[PDB]
Amino acid sequence: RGSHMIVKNGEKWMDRYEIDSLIGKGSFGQVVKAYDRVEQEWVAIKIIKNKKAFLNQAQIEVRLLELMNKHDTEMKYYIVHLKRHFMFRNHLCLVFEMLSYNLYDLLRNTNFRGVSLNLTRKFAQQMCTALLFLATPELSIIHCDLKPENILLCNPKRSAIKIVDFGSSCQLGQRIYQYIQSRFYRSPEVLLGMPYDLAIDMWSLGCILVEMHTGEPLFSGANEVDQMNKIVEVLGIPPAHILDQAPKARKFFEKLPDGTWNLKKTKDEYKPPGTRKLHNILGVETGGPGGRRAGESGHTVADYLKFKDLILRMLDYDPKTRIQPYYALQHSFFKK
Ligand SMILES: Cc1nc2ccc(-c3cc(N)nc(N)c3)nc2n1CCOc1ccccn1
Repeated sequence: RGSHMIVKNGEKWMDRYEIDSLIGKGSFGQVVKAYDRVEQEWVAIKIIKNKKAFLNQAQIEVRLLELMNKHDTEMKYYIVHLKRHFMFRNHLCLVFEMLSYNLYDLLRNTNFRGVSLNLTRKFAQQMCTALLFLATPELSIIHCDLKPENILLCNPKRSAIKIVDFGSSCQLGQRIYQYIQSRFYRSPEVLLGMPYDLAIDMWSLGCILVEMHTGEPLFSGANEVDQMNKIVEVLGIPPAHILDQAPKARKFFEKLPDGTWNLKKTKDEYKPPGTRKLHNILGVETGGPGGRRAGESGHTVADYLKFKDLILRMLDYDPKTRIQPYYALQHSFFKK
């Protein structure tokens, strides 16, 4: 009764898994911490709900994780490792390496004042390497759900991170789900109902990295129209050649007689298009977010200008010219 598996702390599965406790949850089902008695090690077991839509999503996840594990490259280690999968009490069970807390928990630890530019840079470099791996031709995987909750520290003391949750993922050219990406991290092409490729993940990364340094979401929309309005506050009206091709352009925008585009007024205010400058959100010249980094080492105007320049390349409206992972890794923000 119910789609979830019932789990009692202390119980043992197939004389092997000491279900320690419950460490996670989602629309997919539950994640449990269990000791693998046979392998003398902690594992995270993702227990998929007994519902066809979530079972179908998890079989795509198993297939893409096994595709990735076939690759001889050190880059694959920014992706969470699937150890095994089996059916148990009519639930699909995915056994993962045990990781530490997600990047939202890390922000909550700072009272949402943000982590340092130095740590932000370390997360940025690993995430760009993970996106480079996903962009390998034979993979061409779109994650489609990048958010701080889906980026996990390997260890609570170190900077090493891994991407989890390929449940909403697809490969280049697929259209499977009605709505994709977590709203705050959703690319303009997805809001506009346009075709989407690996560039949507780069957009999400841009939003994530600003949130990690400032402590608060760059674009916190309560709905799709509010999301697009928040993006326009910072980046201005999207290019006419994009909006001219966009199925949902008229959800947000209106074409003038002279051929130019403006915001549709809401059925009711926002800052004028492009007036909420990322320069001021980052506090490039005013001591960083809320002035809290003033004088601190690793928070110079020069460091901030490189960060801002890389972020604005990740948040390019045009998915064709948006910076790609290979080029992102060559940016002066990452220079030793
Ligand atoms: C502590 C820990 N280790 C994990 C290893 C893997 C996974 C894991 C792996 C895959 N493919 N999808 C999910 N959804 C979680 N989740 C782990 N968690 C804690 C739980 O985090 C989260 C994060 C996001 C959503 C739910 N729960």
